[PDB]
Amino acid sequence: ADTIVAVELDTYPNTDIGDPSYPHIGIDIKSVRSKKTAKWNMQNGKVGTAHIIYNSVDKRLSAVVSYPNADSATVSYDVDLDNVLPEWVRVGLSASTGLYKETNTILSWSFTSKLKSNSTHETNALHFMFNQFSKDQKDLILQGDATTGTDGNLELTRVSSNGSPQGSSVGRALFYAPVHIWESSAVVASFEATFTFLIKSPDSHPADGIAFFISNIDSSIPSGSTGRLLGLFPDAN
Amino acid sequence: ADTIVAVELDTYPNTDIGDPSYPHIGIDIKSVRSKKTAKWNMQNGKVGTAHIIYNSVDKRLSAVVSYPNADSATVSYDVDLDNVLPEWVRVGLSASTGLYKETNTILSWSFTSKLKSNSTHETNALHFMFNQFSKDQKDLILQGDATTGTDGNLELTRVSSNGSPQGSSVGRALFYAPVHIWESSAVVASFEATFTFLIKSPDSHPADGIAFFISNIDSSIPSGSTGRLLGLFPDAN
Ligand SMILES: O=C(NCCO[C@H]1O[C@H](CO)[C@@H](O)[C@H](O)[C@@H]1O)c1ccc(-c2cc(-c3ccc(C(=O)NCCO[C@H]4O[C@H](CO)[C@@H](O)[C@H](O)[C@@H]4O)cc3)cc(-c3ccc(C(=O)NCCO[C@H]4O[C@H](CO)[C@@H](O)[C@H](O)[C@@H]4O)cc3)c2)cc1
Ligand SMILES: [Ca+2]
Ligand SMILES: [Ca+2]
Ligand SMILES: [Mn+2]
Ligand SMILES: [Mn+2]
Repeated sequence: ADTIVAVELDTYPNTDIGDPSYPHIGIDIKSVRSKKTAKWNMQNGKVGTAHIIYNSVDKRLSAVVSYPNADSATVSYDVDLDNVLPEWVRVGLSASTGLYKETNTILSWSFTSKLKSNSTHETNALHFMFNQFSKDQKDLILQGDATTGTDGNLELTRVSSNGSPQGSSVGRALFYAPVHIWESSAVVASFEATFTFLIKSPDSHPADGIAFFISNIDSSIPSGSTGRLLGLFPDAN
Repeated sequence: ADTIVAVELDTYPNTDIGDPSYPHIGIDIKSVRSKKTAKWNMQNGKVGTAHIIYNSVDKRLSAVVSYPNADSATVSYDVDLDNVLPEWVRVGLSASTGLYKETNTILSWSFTSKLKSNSTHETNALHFMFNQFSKDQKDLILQGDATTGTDGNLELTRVSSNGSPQGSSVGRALFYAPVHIWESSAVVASFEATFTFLIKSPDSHPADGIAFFISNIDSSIPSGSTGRLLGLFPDAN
């Protein structure tokens, strides 16, 4: 299977696979069963912001999710991503729906990776910023149901023309270029990701969520990963 | 055939296809016969810097090549790149040798592209920076004789184990991700590229040069484009 590290915005509690009994943000290392979670006071139909940060000095992956004029949710986990990920990865967003559904709409996405060396004292860097997605976005790999260019947005899961989200949907968008995420001859390796999202459930019973993830370059949507597995994992182990 | 826009650092005077008598920097729009040139006091075996700039406000492509403690060479040409290039491109470096030869060593390369909309009043951007090239650089496409890893450098043309450049060589390195170089909904499109290079000829007779180029995404080395064609053009038209 793929190797996945992900930050989940999990809108539906699957208590049979370790979810707490409330919408939560979580850090996922090679399993949908989050190594750490925090309660998330998710706001139906309002624009949210997710910030993800990692640096190789602290070896700590953290995420903050916020809405205007509300308290943040934050979650952190100590992990050395050198022991978890391959040296080269792709970065992406994933979302899914099941019996229950929501818009998984991305309004903007930015990413920065840096390797600062000293032996050869100069830095390698990648930065991308999408504030507008177009109909034929050739620096994105769209998988499953993901589409671009509807009001300049990335729709990770299927939405009908009148704006109704579909059930049993899964879709992902990966940046085209592979990312050099760690190198054992750097003194500082770091990345940050920001996205703004609009999650709207008409039934106000939302599912299943959005994740930022980092994978092996050749990662694809695993068979049967709709619903609780967020288009990231083949099973619930 | 490919669509090419390029800034050439042309070390060899091919006076039959309109080169001047001396090493020159040139702006190439769909032909090796530069639309504009400037004299370049090229220094055998010293590290140089090239800076390339364009914005859609001035519609002016400019370049400056410099060494420590020396007068720059600069060249500009008015051109509307949205009348020349496709919307989506790749960016790269190219070099060649012919009967005469030189090391075509790249020590660093950075690129920034930005599209500023009025729709969102918000911006799409790509930035990469390589200060070190690794043996397996998965965010580069290498074509022809180009290799990475030797002392952390990119060698666009063939060099022997002791640093002797081979003749009749051609090689290119393209950034993996397509770039969105223009869009008619943007109010400003701009790019900049910077690279440092070490061009060394033991015979003290250098050829043929190095170019920064922008092409169609599926561009490859034209057949027979060693020597004066700099790996960019199928002919001297
Ligand atoms: O326009 C000029 N102007 C003057 C000189 O240029 C300078 O001058 C000033 C000071 O010097 C300075 O102020 C300026 O900077 C200025 O630019 C000019 C025009 C042409 C040439 C030139 C011509 C030729 C050439 C050779 C042979 C023919 C030929 O015989 N054609 C066939 C016959 O055609 C005619 O007759 C038939 C039959 O009747 C008819 O059908 C036809 O229609 C015709 O009428 C034509 C022209 C050649 C050169 C030249 C060639 C080669 C080199 C050179 O250095 N080669 C090295 C080897 O190349 C390989 O290695 C290189 C290095 O690695 C690579 O780059 C290559 O790719 C190869 O691999 C140099 C010059 C010039 C000159 C000036
Ligand atoms: Ca869940
Ligand atoms: Ca030439
Ligand atoms: Mn969960
Ligand atoms: Mn020239």
